[PDB]
Amino acid sequence: AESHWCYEVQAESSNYPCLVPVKWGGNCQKDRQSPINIVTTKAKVDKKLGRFFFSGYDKKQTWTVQNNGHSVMMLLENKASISGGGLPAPYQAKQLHLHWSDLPYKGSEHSLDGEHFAMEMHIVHEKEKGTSDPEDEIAVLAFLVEAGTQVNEGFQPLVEALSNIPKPEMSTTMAESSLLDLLPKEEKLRHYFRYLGSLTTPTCDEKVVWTVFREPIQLHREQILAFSQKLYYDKEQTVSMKDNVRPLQQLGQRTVIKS
Ligand SMILES: CC1(C)O[C@@H]2[C@@H](CO[C@@]3(COS(N)(=O)=O)OC(C)(C)O[C@@H]23)O1
Ligand SMILES: [Zn+2]
Repeated sequence: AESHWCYEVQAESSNYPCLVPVKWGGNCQKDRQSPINIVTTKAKVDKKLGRFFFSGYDKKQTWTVQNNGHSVMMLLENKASISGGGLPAPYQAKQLHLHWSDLPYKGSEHSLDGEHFAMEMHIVHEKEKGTSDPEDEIAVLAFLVEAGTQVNEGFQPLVEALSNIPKPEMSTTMAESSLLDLLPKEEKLRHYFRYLGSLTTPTCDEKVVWTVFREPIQLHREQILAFSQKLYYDKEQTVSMKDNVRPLQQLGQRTVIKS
């Protein structure tokens, strides 16, 4: 590759050359990529997709959050884990990060019936393997964020932290908060979509079991705008961080299922 990967917005907003998504190397040009559009009525119900069990999601922690130049990322350090959800094993939580724009009708990586949401939050987990790498080594939990006028109090520790990490490779410590503070009510997480795909940044490894929850997180417009207002892609602060979103990939021969 002849330069570092970037999102489209970065190449459009700066004169410094970088590799846009359609030009990404690694496995990014293979045929089981993510994100995708999900046609909700065409996803077949699979009875074996039961409720998720969250561990360590309720416990208050002071999380480390950092700007890695592509997004903001909470380091979960195996301090939380998941099971159920039609998953073959329990999975350990590694990180939480987001993708967003500054318009209410875009910012999500996945789309539901052709609608993008204002943001998409990803909680990345790793498989507890046995003896006997796989297509489902990583489980990413995806939550869509809808913009409105409801102040989401649970997001406030994260939103306030953002001022402190404007430039890449900066780290800060969030005020006391839980993962559940960031999510819809647990009982509303029974309905989700499931498919097999890839990581959405290079090298786009095809090792992800995806879950996209039907229920949106409600965040105030100004809490969403805090992300593009407070963060930058570069140490020079010439390009505000937003549209950190990979364009949609074809489902191809794959199947999307739902609980
Ligand atoms: C903050 C951001 C965007 O997310 C981090 C890191 C590199 O890319 C990721 C993307 O994970 S994803 N979007 O497929 O859930 O892939 C890994 C390596 C799992 O870490 C993710 O930058
Ligand atoms: Zn992501």
